[PDB]
Amino acid sequence: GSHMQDPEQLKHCNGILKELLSKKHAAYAWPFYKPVDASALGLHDYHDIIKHPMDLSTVKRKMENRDYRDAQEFAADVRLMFSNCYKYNPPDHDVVAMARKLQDVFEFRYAKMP
Amino acid sequence: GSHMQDPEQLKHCNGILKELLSKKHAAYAWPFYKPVDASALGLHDYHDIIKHPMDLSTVKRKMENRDYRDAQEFAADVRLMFSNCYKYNPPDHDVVAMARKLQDVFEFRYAKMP
Ligand SMILES: Cn1c(=O)c2[nH]cnc2n(C)c1=O
Ligand SMILES: Cn1c(=O)c2[nH]cnc2n(C)c1=O
Ligand SMILES: Cn1c(=O)c2[nH]cnc2n(C)c1=O
Ligand SMILES: Cn1c(=O)c2[nH]cnc2n(C)c1=O
Repeated sequence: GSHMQDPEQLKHCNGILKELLSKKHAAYAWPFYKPVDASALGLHDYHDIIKHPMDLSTVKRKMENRDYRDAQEFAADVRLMFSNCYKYNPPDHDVVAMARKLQDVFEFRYAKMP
Repeated sequence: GSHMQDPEQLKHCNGILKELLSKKHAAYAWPFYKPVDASALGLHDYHDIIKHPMDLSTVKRKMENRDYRDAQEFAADVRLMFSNCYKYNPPDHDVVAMARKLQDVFEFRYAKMP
């Protein structure tokens, strides 16, 4: 059920999303900008292992289209994106190191929800 | 709607929970074992800042009582527990360092969901 706080909480989510896409974090956010192109990257098992792909451009489209009804729905998609990275790649992969840094940005600001 | 995979996914969640409570992680998991006793700790603003407290003993009770209907519901509570820590405490607090380590244990194993 919609709560009167949902629009303002979704604005905070949109602010987080803008930050995740901003130049400040680009050195470690770039793998998450667009859907994994598994074939182009030679990751021919990606879609067998990752049944629910997610990336920031998809989160952005869903925000713009008002798909997310509350902050929790938005956060679940962002976390799914990171979990897919942790599931698919070995834990010492540089993309995992980047995911952990970007997820720290996300989690600490999401925790500051007004 | 319940899916036939939900019992086995909740068993994986229960395994994660058991690991989070195990001696292997006790050096950094202990702050999360029981509800924050705000008055006893002198944290007299805790319940003004944290509107939804969560801790591992509460997650355990909810698992034992079949409160969680799927893995996503379980994960949201575990993540709420960590987010409360990130919200309430300064980011250099030792309890935050412990939360980040325990959350890494959680996220990497949750990502290995069968
Ligand atoms: C360093 N780096 C890369 O190595 C890379 N590869 C693809 N986009 C990239 N971007 C945006 C980037 O900043
Ligand atoms: C998200 N992601 C991955 O998980 C990954 N694994 C290997 N290359 C990868 N690339 C380029 C990527 O963007
Ligand atoms: C080190 N340490 C502590 O400092 C502590 N304080 C309360 N429980 C505690 N436990 C279980 C612990 O291991
Ligand atoms: C979870 N948590 C906290 O967030 C915290 N902040 C200060 N002491 C704290 N303690 C003992 C604690 O258990």
